[PDB]
Amino acid sequence: VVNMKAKEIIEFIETFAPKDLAIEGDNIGLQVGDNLDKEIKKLGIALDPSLSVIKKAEKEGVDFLFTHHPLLKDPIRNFTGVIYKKLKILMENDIILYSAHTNLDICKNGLNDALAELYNLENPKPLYDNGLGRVGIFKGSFEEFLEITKKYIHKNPIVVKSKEVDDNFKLAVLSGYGLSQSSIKYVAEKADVYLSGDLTHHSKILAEELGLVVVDATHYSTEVFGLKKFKEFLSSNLDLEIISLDF
Amino acid sequence: NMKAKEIIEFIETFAPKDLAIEGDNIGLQVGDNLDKEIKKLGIALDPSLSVIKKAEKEGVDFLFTHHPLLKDPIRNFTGVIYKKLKILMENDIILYSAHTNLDICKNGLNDALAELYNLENPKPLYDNGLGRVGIFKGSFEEFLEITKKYIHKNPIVVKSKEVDDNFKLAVLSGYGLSQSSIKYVAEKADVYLSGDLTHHSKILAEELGLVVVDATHYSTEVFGLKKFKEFLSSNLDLEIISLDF
Amino acid sequence: EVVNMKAKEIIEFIETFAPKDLAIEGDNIGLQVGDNLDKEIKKLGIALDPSLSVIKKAEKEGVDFLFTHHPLLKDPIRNFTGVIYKKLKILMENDIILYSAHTNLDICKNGLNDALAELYNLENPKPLYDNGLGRVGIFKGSFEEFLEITKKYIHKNPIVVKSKEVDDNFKLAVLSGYGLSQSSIKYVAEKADVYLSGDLTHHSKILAEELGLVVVDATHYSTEVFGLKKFKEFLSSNLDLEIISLDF
Amino acid sequence: MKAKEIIEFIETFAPKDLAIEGDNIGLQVGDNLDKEIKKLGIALDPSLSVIKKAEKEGVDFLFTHHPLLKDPIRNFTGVIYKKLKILMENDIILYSAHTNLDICKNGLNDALAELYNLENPKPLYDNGLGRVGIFKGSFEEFLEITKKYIHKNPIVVKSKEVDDNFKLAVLSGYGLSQSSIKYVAEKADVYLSGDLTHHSKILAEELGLVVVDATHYSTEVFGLKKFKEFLSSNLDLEIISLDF
Amino acid sequence: NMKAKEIIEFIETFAPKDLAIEGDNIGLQVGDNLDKEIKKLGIALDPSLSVIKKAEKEGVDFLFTHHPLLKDPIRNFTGVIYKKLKILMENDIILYSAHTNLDICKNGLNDALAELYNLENPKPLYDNGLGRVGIFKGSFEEFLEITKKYIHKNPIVVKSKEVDDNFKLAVLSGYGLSQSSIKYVAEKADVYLSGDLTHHSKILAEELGLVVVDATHYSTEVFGLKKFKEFLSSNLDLEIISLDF
Amino acid sequence: MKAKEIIEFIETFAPKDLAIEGDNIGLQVGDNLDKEIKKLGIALDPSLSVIKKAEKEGVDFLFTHHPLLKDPIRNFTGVIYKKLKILMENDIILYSAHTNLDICKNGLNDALAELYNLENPKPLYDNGLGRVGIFKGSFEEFLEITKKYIHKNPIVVKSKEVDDNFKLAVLSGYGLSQSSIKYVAEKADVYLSGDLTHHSKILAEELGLVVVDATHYSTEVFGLKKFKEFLSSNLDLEIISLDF
Ligand SMILES: [Fe+2]
Ligand SMILES: [Fe+2]
Ligand SMILES: [Fe+2]
Ligand SMILES: [Fe+2]
Ligand SMILES: [Fe+2]
Ligand SMILES: [Fe+2]
Ligand SMILES: [Fe+2]
Ligand SMILES: [Fe+2]
Ligand SMILES: [Fe+2]
Ligand SMILES: [Fe+2]
Ligand SMILES: [Fe+2]
Ligand SMILES: [Fe+2]
Repeated sequence: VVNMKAKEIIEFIETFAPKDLAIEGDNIGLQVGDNLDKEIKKLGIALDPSLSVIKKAEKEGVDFLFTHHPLLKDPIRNFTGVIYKKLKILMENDIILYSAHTNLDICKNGLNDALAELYNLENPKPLYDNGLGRVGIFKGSFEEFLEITKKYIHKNPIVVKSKEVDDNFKLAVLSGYGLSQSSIKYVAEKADVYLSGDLTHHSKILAEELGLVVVDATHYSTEVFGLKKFKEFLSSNLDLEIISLDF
Repeated sequence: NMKAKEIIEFIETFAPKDLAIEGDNIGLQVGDNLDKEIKKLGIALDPSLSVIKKAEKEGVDFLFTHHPLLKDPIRNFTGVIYKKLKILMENDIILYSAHTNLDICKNGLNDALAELYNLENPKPLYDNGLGRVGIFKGSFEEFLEITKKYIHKNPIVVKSKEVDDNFKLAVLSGYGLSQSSIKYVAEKADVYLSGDLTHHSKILAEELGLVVVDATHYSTEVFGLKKFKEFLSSNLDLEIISLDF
Repeated sequence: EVVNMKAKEIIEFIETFAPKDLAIEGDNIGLQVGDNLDKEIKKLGIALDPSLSVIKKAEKEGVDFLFTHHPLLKDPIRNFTGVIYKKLKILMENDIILYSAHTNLDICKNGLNDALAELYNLENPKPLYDNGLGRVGIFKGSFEEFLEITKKYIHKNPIVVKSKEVDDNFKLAVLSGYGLSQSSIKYVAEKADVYLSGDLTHHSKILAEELGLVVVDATHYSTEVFGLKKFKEFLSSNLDLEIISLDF
Repeated sequence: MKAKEIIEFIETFAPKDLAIEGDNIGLQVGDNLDKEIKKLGIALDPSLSVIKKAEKEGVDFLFTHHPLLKDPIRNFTGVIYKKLKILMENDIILYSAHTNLDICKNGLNDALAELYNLENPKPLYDNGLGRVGIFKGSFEEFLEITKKYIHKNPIVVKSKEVDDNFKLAVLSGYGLSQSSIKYVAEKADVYLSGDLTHHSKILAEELGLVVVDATHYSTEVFGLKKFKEFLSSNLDLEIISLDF
Repeated sequence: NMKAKEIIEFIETFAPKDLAIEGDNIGLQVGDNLDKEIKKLGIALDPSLSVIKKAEKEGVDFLFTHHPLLKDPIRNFTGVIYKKLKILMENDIILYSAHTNLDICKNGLNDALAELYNLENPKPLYDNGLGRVGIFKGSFEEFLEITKKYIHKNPIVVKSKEVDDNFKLAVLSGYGLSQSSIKYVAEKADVYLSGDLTHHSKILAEELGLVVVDATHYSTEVFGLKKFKEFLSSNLDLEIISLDF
Repeated sequence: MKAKEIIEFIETFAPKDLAIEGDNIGLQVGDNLDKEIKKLGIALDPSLSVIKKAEKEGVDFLFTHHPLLKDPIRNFTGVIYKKLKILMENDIILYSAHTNLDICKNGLNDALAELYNLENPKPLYDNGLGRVGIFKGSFEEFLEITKKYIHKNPIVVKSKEVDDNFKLAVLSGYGLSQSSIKYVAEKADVYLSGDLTHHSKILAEELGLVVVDATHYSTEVFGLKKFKEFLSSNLDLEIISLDF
């Protein structure tokens, strides 16, 4: 166990998930920070750079805060309320905030590959062109798929049973939010079952009409699974204390 | 009997089309002759394929839905939209929608929720006219039981903070739980009741200390829709059924 | 010798002649109205326009596959009333498939523009635009031998904007349908002496006069129907299938 | 009289605020508006031949209905070079009243409305274009008036039979776009305008709207002649027409 | 013994935020609690790094700047903006801005210039209400003498034409010498007083025969800012200093 | 020589494809390019007085660095009227090589780079504007070269102390925008350009970038004079300068 500098953590992460992989206009990289020669005693991993995560980072003496989601998607020019409180804590404690978003989704053994491997997808391919998600054939019954889901991801997934599903069906997976109306239409042409998160009403109705079976294992869980794999990957390779904050 | 235009004038008297949010696809969805004579009106939340199939089966002549058939325009007619239009057209079933104009109007879907909780001194939540906000004269757990009894028995409760009696309560029928809505409503109420909660919105409400209650998109509208159906039945000499509720 | 075909077989044959990739950007080609393409087809109807009367005539003649050059809609819609209601009703209750080959039929080999280029026997023909619309080449003859061919085979009374005297062996551009927009006039003025197309309007006439471009309006309809008949003769020769024309 | 005084007279008759948004009305080409004007020319189009003819007739003030340019430019070659050259070396002022002349009272559309003696006339569009009203007569008395005063051989799209005392809409110039056909079909039995094209013809047939194309040129020149005679009556000034 | 609400309310009384040009980033720039108690107010033209550093050294808790901290929004916090927010946040210094609303308001930055030259019948130069234009009751050389004495000792003068006495003078505090501004003002005045002249604007002014006087962006605003500072000091029981002037 | 031959020579030296964006380069005003040329005039700006001077000196081919118009127009009044009238009545060709003259080799930026003899010079931006390199010397010999050859009273924003053998970036014309300051601050210690404004000054101070404003005019005229000497050396043609 040893102290690392900020650059060295960043180059290691960017080796695993190159910034080249992020879809256009994704706010990846350094979120908050100035000096990358800052010395790091404690790396914190989180899904969200939420207020309570940042408070907890300060309480636990985190020096480098890694989050999957960027601090801001839409840019701002006034600093009040919640964003004031978050930046104040990060700045007063001089805590570095860094994010790997879609580049962590897409890269090999990333969040989507983690799901694809979990379901042991036969000859998996990118679901989208950019290329988010994985699609392939699940060599098993629908109910062995659900049991794997319940065991490793979320024990109470929402199932939109739009049609009967035969063994050896085509399965698409997308970590996080993949259940938009436009996504449903697209995936309906490519798979029998769609595993993702953040189901809403209109998407549910749409999936039923198209006969696409949708499984909502929550936005949180479908990502945290991969994040745990990512956290174990860092711990094995870096001589550095690493904790998780919101999982 | 009664003609289709006569059904439309009644609805548009209650919920004028001008009340609708800009570019909301309200009004006649599918139909040609409005002097068509109507013996059986059907009410639905969604103009879904199964709703439309069920309408044909039940001999519905006028299909009223809260949601429009299409939000985004199209120029090809294949797959699901082909089947839906084929059924409606071959049977000459009129499809008509009152969307946000039904949300906003007096005694509409939001007012229905506002009355249920008996909100003291109610006001529109947004300026365009969506949602209601007011004081709930009671404890948080009397609010929750009313929710469980009349709306949805298993609402997701994001308990961002302790809630004292006589708190500010905002209600929005349908989809009111976007990130933009959370930020806006956090400044106007202590508790926000709506539908279609997603992760980022949940996190955001927690940061802002807004208590959010997701009683589902479906249920928070169907409540008002049932009231609307009873209103139509009281005033129109016409067989009226509900299709997806 | 006369036989029923499935819709997909007809579509694949047409797309062999006029591949869908040949169509210019955002052109609404392909399946307009229909669902099941294993539908069996006894009667193919060809039309220029998917007009209300064309569709009525298709239903009256028991057409099962309706091919039109123009798409049903250029601009998308989200309400279905009036005329579009009547057209979709007829097509759907009768399960008539509506399918379109638009600019891909204009551009392809032996397509609508090639038909014109071939008619006028254009020496060393080239595409008029880069996307692939129109043909331009040398007309090996006088201007009035050009006019007589036009009057005999395309339209008996074409509008001629005589912007200048035209010498023999002139450059002739052809564009089936609507090629007489102001931007088109300016562009073609740099590439040809005479421009044969359809749908002339006032400002375009004035503009052609200023540039000295001779414009011949043989109508939108006729400059396309000529090629469409060739296309219909092509289908009739290759498919054992009853094929009629509806608006020509 | 000076150019500004002529301009002020025209803008009294057709105020510039009446023009639909982004219509390129007003001074097209010119510098000194205190210049004194000895010969005014009226034209439909500021075409090359119109401008050449203006210089030949010694016109110093050229009024056109259509603006010189709709689309702005930043290079000066070819035809636009020649037109600006002729106007500038001879100090000929080019001025346009476009849709404001269409919309204004006794303007181009009103001229048509008065010609057909439309009973209880109203503007066809909300912005101010076109007139619609009832024609107190048969369809063929409408045609006879058209053939006598506007165009001897108008294209008639007879989409349906027309009863006496029908609703007649008029729009001088180009009113036969697809969007216009759809809109006017809800307001009239017969539509008189110009510049018919194929798809618009088909659309009118489907909707049962009877369309009469008396050409873009003729439906405007009629009003322009009225406008020219109006100027001649009020201004002590030599006034000629150039393309009509 | 004054809190932030009261200072902000006072400023917005003088220069209402509604007077600001559309999408002008006025108001609270950096801050959270406005019940914070304020004993030392700092006034600055620019919220620059050195201004903010100087604010910390002088123990300023409320920092007022004419220019907003950011015009273009950002979503990353590194480099210079990191340093600035860090200083403001750990010291809990409130940053608040009155920009174009201070330019336009009565007795604001533009009116300050108009009074200085004693413009007869002054009127707003633009429709949004930036700048003042009126007649200068004097010669051009009395105008320059007032300029050199009170604004800037050596202003750039683009003498595009001779200027007669009792000429029309337009003034705009800050940056008013854009090419479009030159075209517009050329039609309304003989002489244009502003700041931040660039080449193309100089050339354009010469062609149009508009005499332009560049008394710098800095000086034409600081003049009004000094009036504003003295106004605050007269009305507020509070230590008030200037930072970059 | 014919006009096309001159254009062809210039475009050999500064190819039009080198220009950034839809930069309004090339033929500004003119029609016949088989015109034979009696006097070529070179100017920085196609200003009214430059054009007046061109007509006075009997220039028939007017070359300017800046285009006549950046934004397109559809009305021809006031100043643009006066400029076009003079050019058209005298049949004077107006032609511009703008950013293609900035970017090309031995162009305006290379001229500055050579003046300061930048060791190992490179393009400042990716499109190819400006040059950056090492100035083998102290800051005050950089200033002494600036005051003697470019402008006697340059504005110096001394954001920090400058060591010998520092990185110097040059951009002829307007390179002192806020976005440019931010970009260059990461690539150089000293930035030599023109058209400094307040916000850019403040920004340079925060970033520690030393900015030297030797005016928009002078930083380009330096290169333009070299370009004029090049044309004079290669073309048998009377060549004068108009605004420098
Ligand atoms: Fe996510
Ligand atoms: Fe993700
Ligand atoms: Fe809804
Ligand atoms: Fe709703
Ligand atoms: Fe066509
Ligand atoms: Fe075509
Ligand atoms: Fe017209
Ligand atoms: Fe007109
Ligand atoms: Fe300013
Ligand atoms: Fe200002
Ligand atoms: Fe330059
Ligand atoms: Fe320049």
